[PDB]
Amino acid sequence: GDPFFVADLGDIVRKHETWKKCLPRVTPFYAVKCNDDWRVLGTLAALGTGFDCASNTEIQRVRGIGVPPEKIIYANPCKQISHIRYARDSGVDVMTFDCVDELEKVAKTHPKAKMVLRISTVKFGAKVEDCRFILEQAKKLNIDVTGVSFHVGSGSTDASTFAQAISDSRFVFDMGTELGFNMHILDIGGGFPGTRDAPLKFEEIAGVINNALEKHFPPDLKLTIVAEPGRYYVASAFTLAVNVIAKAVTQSFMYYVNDGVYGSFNCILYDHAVVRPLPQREPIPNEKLYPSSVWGPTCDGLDQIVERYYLPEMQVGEWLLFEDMGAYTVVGTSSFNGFQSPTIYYV
Amino acid sequence: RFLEGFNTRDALCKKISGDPFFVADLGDIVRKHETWKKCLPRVTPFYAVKCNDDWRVLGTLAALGTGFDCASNTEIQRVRGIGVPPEKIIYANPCKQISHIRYARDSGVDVMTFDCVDELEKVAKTHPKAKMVLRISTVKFGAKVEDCRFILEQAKKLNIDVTGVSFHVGSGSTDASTFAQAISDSRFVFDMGTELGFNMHILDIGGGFPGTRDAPLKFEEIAGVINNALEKHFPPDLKLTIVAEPGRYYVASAFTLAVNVIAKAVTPAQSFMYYVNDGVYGSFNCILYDHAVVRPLPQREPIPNEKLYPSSVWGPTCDGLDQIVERYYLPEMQVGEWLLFEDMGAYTVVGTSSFNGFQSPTIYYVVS
Ligand code: PXP
Ligand code: PXP
Repeated sequence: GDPFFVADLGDIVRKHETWKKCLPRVTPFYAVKCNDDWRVLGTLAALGTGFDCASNTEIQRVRGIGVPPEKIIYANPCKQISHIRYARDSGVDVMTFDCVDELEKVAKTHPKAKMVLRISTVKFGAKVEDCRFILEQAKKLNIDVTGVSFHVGSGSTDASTFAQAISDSRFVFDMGTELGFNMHILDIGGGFPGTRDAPLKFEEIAGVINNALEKHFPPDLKLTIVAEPGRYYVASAFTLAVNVIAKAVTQSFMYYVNDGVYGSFNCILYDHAVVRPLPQREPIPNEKLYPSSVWGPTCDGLDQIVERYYLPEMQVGEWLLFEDMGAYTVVGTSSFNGFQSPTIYYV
Repeated sequence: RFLEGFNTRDALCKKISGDPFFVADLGDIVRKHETWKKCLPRVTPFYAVKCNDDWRVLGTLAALGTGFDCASNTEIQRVRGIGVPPEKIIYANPCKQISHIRYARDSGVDVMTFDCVDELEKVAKTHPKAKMVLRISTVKFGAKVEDCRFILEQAKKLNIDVTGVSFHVGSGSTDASTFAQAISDSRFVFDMGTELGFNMHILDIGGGFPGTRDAPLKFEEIAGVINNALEKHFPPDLKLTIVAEPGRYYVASAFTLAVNVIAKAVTPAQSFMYYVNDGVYGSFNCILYDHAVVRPLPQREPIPNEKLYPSSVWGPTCDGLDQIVERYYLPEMQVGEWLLFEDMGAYTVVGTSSFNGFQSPTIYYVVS
């Protein structure tokens, strides 16, 4: 009675149809770090997306499935020197950076790279006020700076963050052109919601992006607008089924399932994730709900998935389901306590 | 995969000539065991493999004569695979998947733990001749002492062979008095078992013993309080065996992580940001899961009167949460140089993922 994922790949197809409708000017480069499953990456490749890779291993994974290097962006601003050499031999030329020290590595290791200055919206992002000096030094290093990127992140309450980021990008775009650079790529990053229970919808985020785009980056055959969505594509696609392996009573209950914070639910710690346990059995009308906690299978007392969510009395052998579990779930798991990661089945 | 050199800090400098790597002083583990036999001579250590399940670590411990606390089928197969008999294994997971109990049974492992009646209903159907150890509370695990009578009554009805009591204080103890109260409580439950007809002969005092120098509550003080409590409540007797489940005690100071500075960024107050090729998705997952605080230490020789700047250390990953140190005073470093993190053997190599396609570091071994 092991745990398992059900990934509906048709959900990915619908997400992309909605992307083309809402953001027709923006070519999506899927952030593979989000979910690097083969059937996910094949479905996206077939739908025609690019791919945002952050390491030599992710480049190897997408190149292995026949994706050409021009559909890959190496969007890690701080790259190990060996990793840059590897990308250069795979034909991947587009890479990000956010400081001059990164350009010193690139001038030694991959001088013909098309470099995209990532700006801040504190780990990553060159402050706008440092950007002039960065680009001046790039000219001294003979770097082909070809664009600007930013990343708003998933924690956007107000869509106005996208608008200001795009306005700031235009200011850096114009600086680049003033210094003789071939500025032709805007990369608007990720952070787009992938779930139906999101407060800031995708549809209004897109409206704010498109109005800012028409203002600051009016249509032009020279300009290519690009993005780096991760969770948007895969979040609602995966559903996790977990077996209740133990039970305890105190009214309240305590359920232990065979997957937790070391496995698929590492999203709780690493990705600010909140989840909702759903009984897989048909709900009987008017059955009472008690306040209940759910726990992973490890020793650790930190291995808790839910604190007090109102569930009906369950039994050992029954299953709980977690919807919206495809983003940053099958990628951050470990083999702690010796427990195995759930097998993925596809619809 | 072994390495030249007297001590740990010598062996690091030899190999450097740029993936991250561990250097594991297996002789540190030997000195931890010697200290254990001296400070807790009545207590047989069953090492908690979940802490560091490395092959060489397990083999070193088995040869020193320790048992092994296993929490799953995978960990049991791993210790049985290196020539450890089923008697030297305790299956100290109180909430076990039915299929995992079935696996322990067929492997010879009979001692398991439990903290409630539902767990016994499982054991009756699947492993009815298991020697069961009632884990008591010191909110995740542990039967409250007030529930223990009712639990052992139900255990009589299920014909369970209850043979002992266990507890777990945990590493977050500022006062050794938790151990003395747990041992008294353990005696109370021990007497209830004997009263109800059970053959109570095992006391299991859990883990939580410090494995580092910079721990405030010292090992020697903890062991002192435990032995006073044991002499009081569990006086020496040939039928009684006392057992513990140390994890971090044995391996915490045995591992040293060597990481490479793969990037830098300056801010002219003058601060530096270092990016290294290991982070919170790899070896420093201990920061999120284990409340770990780490000190970065340049491997290069410290030149006299050299300037120190406030510095952050970040992982290689592509997440704003992947930060190893927020603010620590280090000399100006350069891309290509190395940073060392001592005391990195406990809950590091076991909680790792390959997020962003970054590989976990290789382990190399020094044998003092
Ligand atoms: C990760 O934060 C990340 C992404 C993907 O973010 P979403 O999964 O919220 O869409 C995209 N680009 C960069 C640079 C990231 O770090
Ligand atoms: C894990 O917390 C655990 C141990 C090992 O603890 P230490 O590494 O702090 O010594 C021992 N017993 C149990 C039941 C644990 O859950």
